Amino acid sequence: KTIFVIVPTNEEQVAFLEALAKQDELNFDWQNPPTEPGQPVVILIPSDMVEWFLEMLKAKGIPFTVYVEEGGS
Amino acid sequence: KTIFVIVPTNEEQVAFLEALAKQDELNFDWQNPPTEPGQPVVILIPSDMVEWFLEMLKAKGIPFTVYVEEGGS
Repeated sequence: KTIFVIVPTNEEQVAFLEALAKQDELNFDWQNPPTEPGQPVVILIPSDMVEWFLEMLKAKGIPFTVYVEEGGS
Repeated sequence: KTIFVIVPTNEEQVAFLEALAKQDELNFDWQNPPTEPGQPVVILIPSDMVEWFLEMLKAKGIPFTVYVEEGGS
């Protein structure tokens, strides 16, 4: 599992993330919900979805930072 | 700067983490509150406070894992 810390810059991106969090089939683990622009959103992402999510965030212009376990897989 | 995914295993450890989260300390950034045993609690802290923060959790026998920045947008 990789951690993404997302910080949406506007309401469109907050809305995209709320919609996305409705999709249980992605198997994403949302640690807190999106709220407002500039409020960080923490998600634990299965390894096999990180590339999909990178490109998705990249395509939507959504700022983020990725975190991995210290000395892990 | 650095993330801890902390998982309290009894109500005593949940209560301990609730007491910390109650202190509004700058840059100790709790992303979700403690709830119940077995539920992850995620915090973002300055990386220069990792060494003492993990020793404390260890001293207390509270399971955790550390996640470090790997990159971003």
